[PDB]
Amino acid sequence: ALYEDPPDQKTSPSGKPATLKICSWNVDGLRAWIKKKGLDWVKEEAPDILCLQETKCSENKLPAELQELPGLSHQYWSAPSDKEGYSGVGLLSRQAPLKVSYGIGDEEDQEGRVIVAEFDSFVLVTAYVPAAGRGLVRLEYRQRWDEAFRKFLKGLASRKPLVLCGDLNVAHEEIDLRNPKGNKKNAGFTPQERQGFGELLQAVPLADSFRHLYPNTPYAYTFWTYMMNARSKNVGWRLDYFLLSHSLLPALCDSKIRSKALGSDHCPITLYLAL
DNA sequence: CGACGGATCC
DNA sequence: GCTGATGCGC
DNA sequence: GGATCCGTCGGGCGCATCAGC
Ligand SMILES: [Mn+2]
Repeated sequence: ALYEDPPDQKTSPSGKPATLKICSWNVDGLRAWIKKKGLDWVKEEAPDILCLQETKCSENKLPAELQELPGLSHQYWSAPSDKEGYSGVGLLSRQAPLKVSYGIGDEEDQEGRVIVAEFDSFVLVTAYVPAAGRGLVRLEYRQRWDEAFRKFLKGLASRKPLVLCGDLNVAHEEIDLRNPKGNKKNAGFTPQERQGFGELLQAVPLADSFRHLYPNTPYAYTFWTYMMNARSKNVGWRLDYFLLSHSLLPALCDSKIRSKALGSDHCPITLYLAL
C-alpha cells in the first residue's frame, strides 16, 4: 500500500522547539546522486548536519558543488583505500565538531563505513553497515562486524548521549519491509541480522526514533530495489535509521522518511532534536 | 529481491 | 577523451 | 480451490577496468 509521511513535528513532547536537524542519505553513488539533483533537495531540507553513505567516491573526486555549501562547510570523508568505487561515508556540518574519527577502532583498516563526530551535547556516528550479500556469502562477516560495532558503540568513553544514523542494512521487524515471508533468507532480513539489530539496541543501549514515535506504522520504507518498479509500488525496506540514547528521547521531536526525494534507491531520513 | 511457477494446506 | 562491454556489488 | 508456502530466475543501477579508435 502507499505511505504518506506525517507532517514534521518540530516541537518536543515538553513543548521545546527543535534546535537540531540531521539528515541521513544512502546516495548510491555521490557523483551520480549530484547529477540527479540530490544537492538541490539537501538545500531545500536545510539540515544542520548531513550524513551520506555509499559515496563510492574518494575525496579528491568530490564534485565542486560540494564546496558551494556554506551552511554545511565542515566536511569529513572516508572511503575504502583498497575498494575504489564501493562504500564510502561522509559527514557535513554547519558547525565544526569538537572531534572527528573514522572506523570502529579495530577492523581489518580504511573500510570507509563509519564516521564518529563529537559535538557539545552529543556524539554522532554515521554508518554504512556491510551487506550480507547475494546468497548470504558475507553473512558471517556481517555477524562479526555487528559484534565489533556493538562493542565500539558501547565502549565510547564520552559520557555524552549517542545518535547513530545511516544504512544499518537490516529491516528489524516484519513491519520494516513489504515482503517479510519471502525475504527471511535474503540479506537484510535474516534472523542473524535481525538478532544483531536487537542486540545493538539492548547493548549500547539505543532506541529506534521512528518506531518509538510510530510503533504500529506499516508501509514506511527507506529503500526500494531499482528493479521491477518496486518504488512506484512501494515494495520496500526500512534500512535507514536514527537510533538514540534513552537520555535523548525527551529531546526527540520527530524522525522523518523523505519518500519523494529522488537520486538513489534509498530515500533520505531526517531527525529533529530539541537540544 | 520481486515475479512467478509449482507444491501444500486445510 | 569518449563510448560501450564486462565485472562486481547490491 | 483459494490461500499460503517456498524455491528458482532475470534483471536496474553505479562505478572500475579495458578495448577500440
Ligand atoms: Mn546500495
